[PDB]
Amino acid sequence: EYPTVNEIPVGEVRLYQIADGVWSHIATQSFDGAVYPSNGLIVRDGDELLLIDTAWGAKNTAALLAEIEKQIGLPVTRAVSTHFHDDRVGGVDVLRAAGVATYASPSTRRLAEAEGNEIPTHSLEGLSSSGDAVRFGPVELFYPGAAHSTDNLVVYVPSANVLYGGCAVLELSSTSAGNVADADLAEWPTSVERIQKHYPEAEVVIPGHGLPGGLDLLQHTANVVKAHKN
Ligand code: NA
Ligand code: NA
Ligand SMILES: [Zn+2]
Repeated sequence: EYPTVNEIPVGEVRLYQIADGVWSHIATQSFDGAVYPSNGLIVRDGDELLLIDTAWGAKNTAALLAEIEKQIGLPVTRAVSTHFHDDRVGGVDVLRAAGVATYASPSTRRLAEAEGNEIPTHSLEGLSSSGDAVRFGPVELFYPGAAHSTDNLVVYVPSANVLYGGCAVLELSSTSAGNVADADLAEWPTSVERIQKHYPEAEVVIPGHGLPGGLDLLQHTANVVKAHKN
């Protein structure tokens, strides 16, 4: 019953409970004439919530906050963007205006600025080298190395064994790595291997787009990217 574009009209947001205090948020995007669902994460921390990634753009992200208040009824106090592309930082201004403290690595913030995208307010230090990990409220942030982008982060929820990969992880039904304009195809399989090695106890893996599954999404991702590199 994980929602797809056939269940979410363009511009709508849904939540899906993955585990106690862990949800994905799913929003249908329209981009370059294609329509597709994008995932992010919500994690409970006491009586507050941590948000991972926006819903792409001001209107979608406002709709996300509305859906969270309806379904969960706890305030979002902090948000993290997993890389600099407009789909993951677009909407940060809505978050910030709503009182959410927004975060990203310094690399993500620089790249977003240089692109003319919205820029998270706060820097996350300690994530500049492959294998680097930092605790942030109820999650661990991990920099696996360059993959979909050079700055991409993944997020682990230790209490629930849930890994959110952002666009560095592909769904099982995927046959291509998607937009690779800012990707490092040579490094990406190695970066996935770091994730595999560091989180061998992950039970649920959530890709940037599409259906969650188990740890096999990681090996599948490496395989697709390697086959792409042809
Ligand atoms: Na969109
Ligand atoms: Na962008
Ligand atoms: Zn991207």
